[PDB]
Amino acid sequence: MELKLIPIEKPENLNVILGQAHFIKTVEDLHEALVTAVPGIRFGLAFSEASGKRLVRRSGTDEALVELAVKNLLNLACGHVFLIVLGEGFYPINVLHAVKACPEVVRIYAATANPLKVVVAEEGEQRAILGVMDGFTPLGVEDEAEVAWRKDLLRRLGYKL
Amino acid sequence: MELKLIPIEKPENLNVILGQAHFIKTVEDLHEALVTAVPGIRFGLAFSEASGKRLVRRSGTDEALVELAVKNLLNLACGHVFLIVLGEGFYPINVLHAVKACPEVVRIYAATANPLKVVVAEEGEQRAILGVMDGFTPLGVEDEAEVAWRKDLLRRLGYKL
Amino acid sequence: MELKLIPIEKPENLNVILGQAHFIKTVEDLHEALVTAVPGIRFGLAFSEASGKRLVRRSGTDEALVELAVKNLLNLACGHVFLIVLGEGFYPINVLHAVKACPEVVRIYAATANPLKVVVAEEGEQRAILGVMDGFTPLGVEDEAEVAWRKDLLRRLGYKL
Amino acid sequence: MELKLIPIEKPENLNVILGQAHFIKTVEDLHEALVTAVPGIRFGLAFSEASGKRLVRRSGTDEALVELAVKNLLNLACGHVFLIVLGEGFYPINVLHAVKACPEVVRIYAATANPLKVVVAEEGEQRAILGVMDGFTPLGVEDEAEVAWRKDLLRRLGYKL
Amino acid sequence: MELKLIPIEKPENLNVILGQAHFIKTVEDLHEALVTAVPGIRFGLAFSEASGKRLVRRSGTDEALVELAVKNLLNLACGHVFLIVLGEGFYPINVLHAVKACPEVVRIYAATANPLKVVVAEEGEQRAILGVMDGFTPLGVEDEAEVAWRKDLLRRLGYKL
Amino acid sequence: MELKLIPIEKPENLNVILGQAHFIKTVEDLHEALVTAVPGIRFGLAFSEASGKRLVRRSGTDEALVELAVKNLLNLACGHVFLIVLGEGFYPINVLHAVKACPEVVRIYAATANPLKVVVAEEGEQRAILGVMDGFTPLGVEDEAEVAWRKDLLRRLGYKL
Repeated sequence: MELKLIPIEKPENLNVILGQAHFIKTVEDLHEALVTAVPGIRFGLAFSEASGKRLVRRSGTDEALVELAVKNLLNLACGHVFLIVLGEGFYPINVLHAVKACPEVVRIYAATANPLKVVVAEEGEQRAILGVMDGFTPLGVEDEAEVAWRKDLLRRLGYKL
Repeated sequence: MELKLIPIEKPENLNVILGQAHFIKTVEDLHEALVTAVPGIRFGLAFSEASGKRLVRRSGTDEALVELAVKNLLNLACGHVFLIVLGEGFYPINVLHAVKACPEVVRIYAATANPLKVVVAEEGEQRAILGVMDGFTPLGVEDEAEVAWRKDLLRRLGYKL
Repeated sequence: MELKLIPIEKPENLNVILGQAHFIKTVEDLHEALVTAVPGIRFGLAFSEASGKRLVRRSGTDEALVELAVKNLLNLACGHVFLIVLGEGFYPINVLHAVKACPEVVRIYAATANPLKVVVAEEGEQRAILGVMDGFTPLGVEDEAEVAWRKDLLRRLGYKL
Repeated sequence: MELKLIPIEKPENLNVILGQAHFIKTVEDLHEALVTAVPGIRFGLAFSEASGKRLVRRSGTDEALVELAVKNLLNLACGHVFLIVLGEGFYPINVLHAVKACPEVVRIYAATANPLKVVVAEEGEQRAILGVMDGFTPLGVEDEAEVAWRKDLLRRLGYKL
Repeated sequence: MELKLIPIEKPENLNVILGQAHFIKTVEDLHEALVTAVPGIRFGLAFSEASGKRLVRRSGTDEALVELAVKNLLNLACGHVFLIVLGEGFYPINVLHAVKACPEVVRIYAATANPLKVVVAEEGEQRAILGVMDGFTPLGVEDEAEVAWRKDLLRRLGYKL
Repeated sequence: MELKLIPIEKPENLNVILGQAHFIKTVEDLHEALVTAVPGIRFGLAFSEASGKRLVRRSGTDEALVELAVKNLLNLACGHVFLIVLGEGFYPINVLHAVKACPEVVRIYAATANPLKVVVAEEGEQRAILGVMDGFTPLGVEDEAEVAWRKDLLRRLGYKL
């Protein structure tokens, strides 16, 4: 067995959702969950079939995003992993409810717009995702000014009243 | 600390759901969640108590399946992990909702019928599940003909109209 | 890349919930989810901002609980990880529903009162949580007397009728 | 405006789920939710399109059940109401989660195997479901022997341990 | 058929949750859901069995509250209705998630601390809950000072930051 | 007591969600749930406070939509009812998950883009919503050609593959 670190290649600030699913119906169900959750949502979805034909499956509403999802899943090469790439202006908070609720979804490793690397283990014709390096290590702790800043930020973004 | 690879023993046609929980009530709650979700469901369930007597706990509607869940948990030897072995014809899409919603369940590592191996870390009398190798690596990417084939499959199975 | 084992410090009787989220709104949303779930709940919450100023963000009801959450999270030093430390008498089964449903929450690594150690991977200015050592390995399998004990236990605690 | 009482007819041992939804996608979504929840489930589903051509829509896995669902819905004649008739051995507790979570479902009026009558208000070419007469009025309050009886029943059925 | 207006008897300091369920397991499941949601919760639960012996079923952690729940159900006399009376300091927001998710629960008519009256329709030995008069009619529309106050109130109570 | 029929004012290109909630936190919680669910969502929200100041509370991202929601609630005058008016292009299927999950939300009466009327009961200074006339009665049942039509429609719309 060997460990590897695989960076996810994507434009800066682009949001992705990396998870684990099962059953071929994962593709149609997640595509449907996403378009039902947000009108006009632009995304790309890829799912790594882990048996039978063992083909990476894809679906989406934006070819640029579908390409990113597929190419990255080919690099990861992990059975049953899925990757959703969201277009600009679309966020994981808008759709995580639908991903979590999908009957084929088992778990979600990460949802983020930060640079990310995936820790994987490999043995024979199998690979496992061990974790995700999401963004960077902390540089300190917020002071009163920073506490006021994040509270105020959410109000200006329209997320808090 | 040492890293180990533990294969999960199970008949190829059976599905297993491996996860993390806490509190002894995990056993009765999951058993109840399963029988409430699917009528006549056959399964075996085991939970690894991580303190006190530190005993593997089990419950089920099929003795052979219960034994299989317990045997695998003894090999995994990870505190607070649980394993459900579903009988033939019962699938994770039928019950993941109930497992996800169980108050004691923290997360699910895998739900699958594919060959499964678990990466674990060990230190002293403690073990951690780091990830799972679920099925195999991708052999390629589907083309439109294959997309048509998987759509056809779901309609023939009655999952899509 | 290097693997490390990080122990969690806290009184024996306190429960902690360790997970992965994203977006700064994680703090207010989780704080609100907790106080909405249980009246008079006491806790400390910390979230590791993984971009920008990269500051650990915190919120809570008692200074001692907040210190525990922040102190441990700083030791873990993993982007987008969050840690909730529950005060005496408040349990994960009481609030996991609200944590799982939080739109910023991606997954939960562990919920426990047992001694806990976290397996992490580090590369440059990034770290990833690979897994958790929750409590200890199993010493055996429950027999009939122990099955009876755990069933009776739940009735005496008032969790089962 | 006038009030009417509409009986819902079905085989004594079968369960019906009567609710309110919207959007034509209600039919395929509920059919899929049902077959995904329970393997081999037999049911009949009907939905009353409230605008456009105003046609009762239907789908299912059993002709007799689909016919029953449509006939009952035609008698109800209420825009956006849906009715599911479950085959023998399939219960609302097995599928309510999926009906509740369906994006088109607004609410559920009843889920029962009891004699059922629906109170409706009518005005012009519009009708509203005001409530349901589900079974009969109480004849008294259980004493402890009856408590013991209902507890024993659930243990005999395998719903409680 | 006749319409009746039935006032709910409840101390001004208590909250109630009135809903519709089915199957005898409603009693143990809802009691379990409440005690799992909030530690030390005080409540009374009653459920109107609508077939068989047709007995009001009861369970709870406070005898006075259980009796009040039963008294109200005897007055309402509606098949399959359930009533939870919450003790002082325990609120519906703390437990509605568990009530909504209970597999036997079909819907919830009301959750409130306000004076409540139930509109019912009666025909033979059957009754239907048509709606609830929850509190009083509006006296106007909030101005900016009132918006500011309702926001400040939630911050002083600790529900918002 | 008297029954009344109250029409809901709603331009044809808009959708509404009418429901029942409780507690003043309903306003901020629902507004937050909506903006977290869909980016840039345009809506108006009104809530009929049924205690204390008894004011129709208002919040939203579009002044005209907010005013429409408020106007309708002044006409309905039912304690604890809430109304969300969605701007053109935003649909109930996009947000019902968030409304259902809101801790203050008890139930949803209707979600629709069709003409709506509300049946209400009035006694003293209280009113109860008894039901909703959502759209119209059925004109018939779909035949095979119409089934084919509704299936085709969803594929053209991109909701089904």
